[PDB]
Amino acid sequence: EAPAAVVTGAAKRIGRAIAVKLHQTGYRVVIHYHNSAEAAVSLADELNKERSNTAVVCQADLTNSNVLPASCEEIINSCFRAFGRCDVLVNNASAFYPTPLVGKTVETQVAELIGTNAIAPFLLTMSFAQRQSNLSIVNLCDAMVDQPCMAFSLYNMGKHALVGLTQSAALELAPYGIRVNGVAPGVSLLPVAMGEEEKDKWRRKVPLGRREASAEQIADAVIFLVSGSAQYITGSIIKVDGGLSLVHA
Amino acid sequence: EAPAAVVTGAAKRIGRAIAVKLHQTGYRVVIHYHNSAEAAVSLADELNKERSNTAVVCQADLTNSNVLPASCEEIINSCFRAFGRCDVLVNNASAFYPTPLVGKTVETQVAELIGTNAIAPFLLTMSFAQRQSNLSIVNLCDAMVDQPCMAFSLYNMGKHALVGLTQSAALELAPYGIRVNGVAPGVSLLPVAMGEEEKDKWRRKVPLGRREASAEQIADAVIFLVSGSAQYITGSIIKVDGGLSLVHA
Amino acid sequence: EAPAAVVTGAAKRIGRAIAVKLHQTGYRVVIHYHNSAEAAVSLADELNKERSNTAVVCQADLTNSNVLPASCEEIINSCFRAFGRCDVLVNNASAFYPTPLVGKTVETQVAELIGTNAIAPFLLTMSFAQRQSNLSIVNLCDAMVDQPCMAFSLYNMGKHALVGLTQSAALELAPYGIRVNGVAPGVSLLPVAMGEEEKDKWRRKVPLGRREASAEQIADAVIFLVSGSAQYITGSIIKVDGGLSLVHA
Amino acid sequence: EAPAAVVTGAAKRIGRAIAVKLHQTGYRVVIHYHNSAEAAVSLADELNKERSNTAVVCQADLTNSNVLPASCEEIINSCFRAFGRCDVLVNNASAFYPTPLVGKTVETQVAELIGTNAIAPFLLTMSFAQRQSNLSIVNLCDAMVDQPCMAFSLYNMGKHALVGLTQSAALELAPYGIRVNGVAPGVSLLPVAMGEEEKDKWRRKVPLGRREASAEQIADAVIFLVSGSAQYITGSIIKVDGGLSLVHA
Ligand SMILES: NC(=O)c1ccc[n+]([C@@H]2O[C@H](COP(=O)([O-])OP(=O)(O)OC[C@H]3O[C@@H](n4cnc5c(N)ncnc54)[C@H](OP(=O)(O)O)[C@@H]3O)[C@@H](O)[C@H]2O)c1
Ligand SMILES: NC(=O)c1ccc[n+]([C@@H]2O[C@H](COP(=O)([O-])OP(=O)(O)OC[C@H]3O[C@@H](n4cnc5c(N)ncnc54)[C@H](OP(=O)(O)O)[C@@H]3O)[C@@H](O)[C@H]2O)c1
Ligand SMILES: NC(=O)c1ccc[n+]([C@@H]2O[C@H](COP(=O)([O-])OP(=O)(O)OC[C@H]3O[C@@H](n4cnc5c(N)ncnc54)[C@H](OP(=O)(O)O)[C@@H]3O)[C@@H](O)[C@H]2O)c1
Ligand SMILES: NC(=O)c1ccc[n+]([C@@H]2O[C@H](COP(=O)([O-])OP(=O)(O)OC[C@H]3O[C@@H](n4cnc5c(N)ncnc54)[C@H](OP(=O)(O)O)[C@@H]3O)[C@@H](O)[C@H]2O)c1
Ligand SMILES: Nc1nnc(CCCl)s1
Ligand SMILES: Nc1nnc(CCCl)s1
Ligand SMILES: Nc1nnc(CCCl)s1
Ligand SMILES: Nc1nnc(CCCl)s1
Repeated sequence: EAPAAVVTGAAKRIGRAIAVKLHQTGYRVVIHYHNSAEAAVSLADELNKERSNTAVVCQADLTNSNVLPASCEEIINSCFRAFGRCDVLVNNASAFYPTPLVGKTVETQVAELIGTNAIAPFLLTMSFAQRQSNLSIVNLCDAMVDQPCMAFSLYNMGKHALVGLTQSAALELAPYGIRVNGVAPGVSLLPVAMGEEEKDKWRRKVPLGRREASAEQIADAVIFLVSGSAQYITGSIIKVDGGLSLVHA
Repeated sequence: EAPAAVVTGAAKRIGRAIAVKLHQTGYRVVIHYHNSAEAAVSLADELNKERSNTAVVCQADLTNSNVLPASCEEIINSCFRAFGRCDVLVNNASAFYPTPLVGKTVETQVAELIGTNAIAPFLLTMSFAQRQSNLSIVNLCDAMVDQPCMAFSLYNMGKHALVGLTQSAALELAPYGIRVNGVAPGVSLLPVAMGEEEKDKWRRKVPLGRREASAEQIADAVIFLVSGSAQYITGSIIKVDGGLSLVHA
Repeated sequence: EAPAAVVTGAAKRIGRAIAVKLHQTGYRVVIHYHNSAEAAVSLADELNKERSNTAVVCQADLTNSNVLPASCEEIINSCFRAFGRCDVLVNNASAFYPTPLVGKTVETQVAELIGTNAIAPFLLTMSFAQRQSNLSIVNLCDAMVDQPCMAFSLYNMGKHALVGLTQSAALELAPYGIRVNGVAPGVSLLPVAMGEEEKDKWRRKVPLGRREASAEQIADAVIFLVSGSAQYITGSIIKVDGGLSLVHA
Repeated sequence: EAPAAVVTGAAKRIGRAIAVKLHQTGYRVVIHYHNSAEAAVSLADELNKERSNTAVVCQADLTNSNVLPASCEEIINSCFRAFGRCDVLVNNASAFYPTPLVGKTVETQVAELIGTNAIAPFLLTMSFAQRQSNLSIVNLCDAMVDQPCMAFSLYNMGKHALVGLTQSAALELAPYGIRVNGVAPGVSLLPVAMGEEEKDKWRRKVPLGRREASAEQIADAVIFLVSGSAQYITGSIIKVDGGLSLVHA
């Protein structure tokens, strides 16, 4: 039987590339999304056209709240409902915007940034583990966590907490044979809100080819970590950043 | 005129020792507490007997919620009300208990552990900075973040997020002359919940002296970081762990 | 034309598995060895029997000395003389023994431990780069560098320097399209000098399976890093330790 | 009886400031130097004028060689000869120049850069310990070791090795009461070679005050680490970099 994977924030960009590559490797996929309903349905159609009954969509807000554990349980439930199993969880969904220390209320900013980047991954990990071959979780981290964007405290706190989760969950789930790893992009697909001048600035900074990573290049690292070639790898975060994090100010 | 400090969770143990040492150095202190009212008021009394009106108490739950931002603002406000200035913030208050992946609901565990260890520090940092010499913030971290206690994922996530805040805030608040640093104990005052047998096991692990750090030894590192001897130090986290984090399994 | 790889200390154990796996991927290989002449020649025979003219041996002492630069030039030259190209360098050879701070002279201990683990990798990297498609270097690091073996100062210094070389060379060689990465085992094939009781002690410490990594599992990570699936990865060190480094004392 | 300290490369700049601050705290000092003979004697004169028989000089080349252990043993021996004791060792002496991967020979470059920055500190640490109250060693590291200067591979390897030594020595010497710590400047006193425009470029990168650390600010952190206020601190490296290491490319 074909293994099954949940990918959060999978309708567009990097999550989409991850879902595609997992599907091409022979996984059945749950394409989680929040607002991008059209993109999610389009992707599921494309994958199902390739192999019948191998993709479903699942809408959920991953903002922190008292109902978040239920939403995360439901996401894992949807994989079992559709495919009778859940072998891989990819924590990809992420809010990313400035929250200066000196629009949305601060409580909404905390809920969105810490919810999406850390708490939801934690609750999904809980639900994945409790519902339990080659089982693993892959968390999308950030190569630049120690050299963060100016005025992105909450996002950075989220991504640091995700490192903590990766390590804590790797340790605790090891006896269950569940591996937990991370992939840490530097610059890949640049944020849509970023200006073209700033995009070019970031590109110029990357030692390896003066260009951002393709979404597929990020996906390749995810593929490795879920594969039989990573059977002894747990609690590892693989930087995929073309040397960006090595460059001084 | 004497500088003023806010110390969270200052009624007992490490927070108490920090408040005492800051006060002995010449600081006016806000003693924040949650449940330990008797201890907080008693500490304030002891310090005020030493120097008139140099200590006030401020109660607040630092659990994450929609009122946390108001609560943190009021803690900083209490410093300005009492002393007309706030020069130092020490983020010391912390929930610490296991949250296995496989009586409190999980959403409450999230709120308490991420709130006290990360979100409250962020909001206090916001309020501290907004309301503005030698200004600085000291965050009580954990030397063992990368070798975490089994089944303490939320605690570890919170402490990882605090490292991120320490670094993000150091970067962002440097132009304002506010330094942001951390002190990371290994084993200091062992939890009251811990049995004496387990306490002794941990003591035996410490390379430097086969004993835990006194609260006063942790306080010494805080005192250094707030002092004029650390005026170029920001974004640094000083382990005070007697070599504990250096010891392999 | 098939790509060519140099593997240092390739006659036995992990180096041997790496050479075998690279050969199975379609590389021609230079088997470097120091003392294990019979094993090196036996390996070359085996690989050449598999595919004619795809394996050669090169003997060299990688101890630090005024002749080492020439020895490292010789090893790289060997690949060019046999195969007309050199696409991959794997720095695997390593001296590993205690050097207590409080029989080999200390200067010999420095020469051997810093030589094999750091200086030779540096000199080999230099010769590799100067002589220059998917070019990369993989350095065999240590997942336990920050929780080192008691009384192994020089070994640990060597492996720390190797991390530095990995990052420094990744930065400097990126514009040449040469990637530089690391693979960091925790416990793999236990040292032959280790007693059986201690071997089982280490095995029991590994969260993921309570066993050491096979040399093949280490080799799998090397294969990934040299592959087209890692084209954007440079300056990254992949732990392959089954969560060992995550375990507190 | 006043305690005694050895400071390597103490004739000028940061080493001078450390020797001066130690002397002002009440230490008798050995001022080691290599080429700066006049500056070393002039410093010892100033300190002896302040307090009689409290400063001596000691010439030694710290380049790696087969005689380096003897030189390092002699440096420690000179502290015992002059003062009858040796309480503190500060490893400050350092070669710093580019060694591009693509008229000093490479073997000289290895010997100077790895010798001064790593091997000499190891041998001095060995001799210090063997010859043995508040005993400690302070190693001068580099806050930018993970974001290294382009084409400075050997310097960077040396400073990484010094981190390894700091940790390994802290672990091993903790049972003897000898603490081993590090101070990691970002930009302090800029190389005398540098022009004013290039100096200002580096100054402008520092978040905290747009300026380099004074030698005194670095020395302050060394003073803290040797003091009674750091009695539980071992294996810690304190960045003194004004946030420099936190700034992305
Ligand atoms: N792109 C880079 O250069 C880069 C660099 C470093 C790290 N990363 C990490 O790599 C991962 C993927 O990067 P990316 O740029 O592709 O991510 P992205 O486009 O910024 O976000 C991916 C998805 O996150 C989902 N999301 C946002 N808020 C949500 C919420 N409240 N609830 C549920 N889902 C929510 C959105 O889904 P919908 O569109 O359906 O609403 C969004 O499409 C992220 O974890 C990111 O932090 C990326
Ligand atoms: N002790 C160690 O060995 C060790 C090791 C590593 C790190 N640390 C860190 O060092 C700091 C001090 O350690 P410690 O052992 O002294 O801390 P602690 O006793 O565990 O907690 C300090 C105070 O935190 C306050 N607190 C807890 N939950 C709260 C909440 N929901 N809202 C508001 N306040 C709350 C409590 O105040 P009330 O009593 O008034 O309710 C408590 O007295 C902490 O940040 C800890 O994580 C300590
Ligand atoms: N095995 C583990 O559990 C483990 C753990 C962490 C890191 N690592 C790293 O992974 C790599 C492979 O480990 P391993 O256990 O297979 O290594 P190993 O058996 O200790 O050594 C590999 C080869 O190094 C060569 N070598 C030693 N001294 C040399 C010298 N002076 N000049 C030239 N070559 C010399 C020897 O070649 P000859 O036999 O031909 O003399 C030896 O066979 C090493 O870099 C090691 O540090 C291994
Ligand atoms: N300055 C900064 O911005 C900065 C930044 C990062 C790290 N650091 C570290 O902080 C420490 C002090 O910095 P600094 O700039 O003051 O150092 P420095 O001036 O570059 O060098 C200090 C002393 O090292 C000695 N030295 C050099 N080669 C030697 C050799 N072969 N044998 C013996 N001694 C030798 C020299 O002694 P003589 O003059 O007597 O020949 C020199 O005075 C160093 O360890 C440095 O790596 C400094
Ligand atoms: N989530 C993201 N982190 N960093 C990004 C690119 C801006 Cl430089 S997207
Ligand atoms: N908050 C705390 N972290 N670690 C502690 C000592 C238990 Cl080993 S208390
Ligand atoms: N080279 C080696 N480093 N660590 C090893 C495992 C012994 Cl516990 S071998
Ligand atoms: N030894 C030194 N390392 N870094 C320095 C400042 C040059 Cl920007 S001196």
